[PDB]
Amino acid sequence: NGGITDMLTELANFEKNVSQAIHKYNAYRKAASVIAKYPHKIKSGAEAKKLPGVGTKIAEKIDEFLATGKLRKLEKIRQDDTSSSINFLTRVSGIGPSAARKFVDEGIKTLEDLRKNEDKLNHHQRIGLKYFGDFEKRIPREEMLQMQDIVLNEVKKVDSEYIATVCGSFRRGAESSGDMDVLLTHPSFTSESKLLHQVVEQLQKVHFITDTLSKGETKFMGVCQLPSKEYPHRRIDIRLIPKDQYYCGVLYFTGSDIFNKNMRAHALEKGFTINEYTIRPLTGVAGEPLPVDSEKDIFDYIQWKYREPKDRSE
DNA sequence: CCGACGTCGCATCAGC
DNA sequence: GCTGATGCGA
DNA sequence: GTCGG
Ligand SMILES: Nc1nc2c(ncn2[C@H]2C[C@H](O)[C@@H](COP(=O)(O)NP(=O)(O)OP(=O)(O)O)O2)c(=O)[nH]1
Ligand SMILES: [Mg+2]
Ligand code: NA
Ligand code: NA
Ligand code: NA
Repeated sequence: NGGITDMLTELANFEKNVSQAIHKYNAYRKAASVIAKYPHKIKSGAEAKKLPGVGTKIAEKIDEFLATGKLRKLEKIRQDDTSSSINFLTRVSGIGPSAARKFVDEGIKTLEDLRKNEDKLNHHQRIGLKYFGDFEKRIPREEMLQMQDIVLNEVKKVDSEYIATVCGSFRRGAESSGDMDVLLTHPSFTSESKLLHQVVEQLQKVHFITDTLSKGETKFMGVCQLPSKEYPHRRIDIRLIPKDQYYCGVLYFTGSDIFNKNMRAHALEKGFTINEYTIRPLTGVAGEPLPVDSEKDIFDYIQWKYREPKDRSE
C-alpha cells in the first residue's frame, strides 16, 4: 500500500506546514499508520474505510488514486511555488510552519535565500541551516557506541556519582538512529530538592559538543561530532532527571513514541496515567505518584507483559 | 451537530 | 523590566 | 479529517 501511504503522509505535511491544521496533519498520519499495518492490498476506498482513522474523505482520495495513480489536489499543490517552498523550509530545524510562511512572504524560499539572510534567522535556525544535510543523515550504531563511550566517560569524569543512560532508538537496539538521547541523574537532584551545565561544559571541553540549540536547568539540545574524512555533525539531547523519578524517565525517553502512546492508552483502561515523571492512579481522580524501582513495576501496575526495549517499536 | 484530538522545556514574541 | 502566550521539536 | 458524545 506504499503509494497510498506516501499520498497520505504528503497530505499530512501540507496540512501541518502550509495550512497550519495540526489536527488534519494527525488524522492523515493516523490513517497512513493504520493503512501501513494492514496486511492486504487495498482495492477500494470503502475497504480502507473499514479501518479506524479512515473516513469518507480519505476513502474518496483512495479511489481517485486507485483509478488514476494520483490526486489532482496534490499534483496542483506540488506545482505551487509558495506552498511547496513553505513545505520545504520547515525541513530546517528551528523553522516551523510559522517561520517558513514569513520567510516565503518576503521572498525567502530556498536554502540559498537563507544562507543570504542570516540576520533574519534566530540561533536555532542558523544551526539548522548550517547542518542541513548532516541532520538528515542517519547514525549507524557503531558510531552511537562511540558517542556513548565518550558520553559515559566524560560524565563519570566530572563526578563519579552521575548516572548517564543513553535512551531512544539506541536503547531499543536499533541498527541506526536519527540522533542521541541521553538521560542524567545525580544523588543531589530529586523532586524534594549547575548539574547539567557542568556535564555540557566538559563535553564542550573535549570537542564532542560543537553547538547549542537550547539549554536550561534540565534540558539541553545541541550538536555533537566524534573526533576525526571528518564525521557528520549529529543531534544530541541531554536531560537531567530527578533520581527518584528515574525509571519513568527511561521508559518515556526510550519509547518509541508509538509504544508510549500505546502504553498510555492501556494505562487509561486499567485506571492509571503515565507521564515522564510518574505513574499515578485514577474516577478521573489522578492521585499521588506510586513507588517505582524498576521499569517492570510500571508494567506490573497496568498489568502488561513486561517488554524489552528491544520490543517497544509499536 | 459539534468538541476533542498528550504533554513538556526552552526561546522568543506581544503587551503591559 | 516584568508576565503570559506562542513557536518549536520532540 | 475522523470519531463519538
Ligand atoms: N511526548 C512526545 N514524546 C516523544 C515524541 N517524539 C519522541 N518522543 C519520545 C519517545 C522517544 O523514544 C524519545 C526520543 O525522541 P526521538 O529522538 O525523536 N525518537 P527515537 O530516539 O525513539 O528515534 P530516533 O531518534 O531514532 O529518531 O522521546 C513526541 O512527539 N511527543
Ligand atoms: Mg533519539
Ligand atoms: Na473508518
Ligand atoms: Na523545522
Ligand atoms: Na531526540
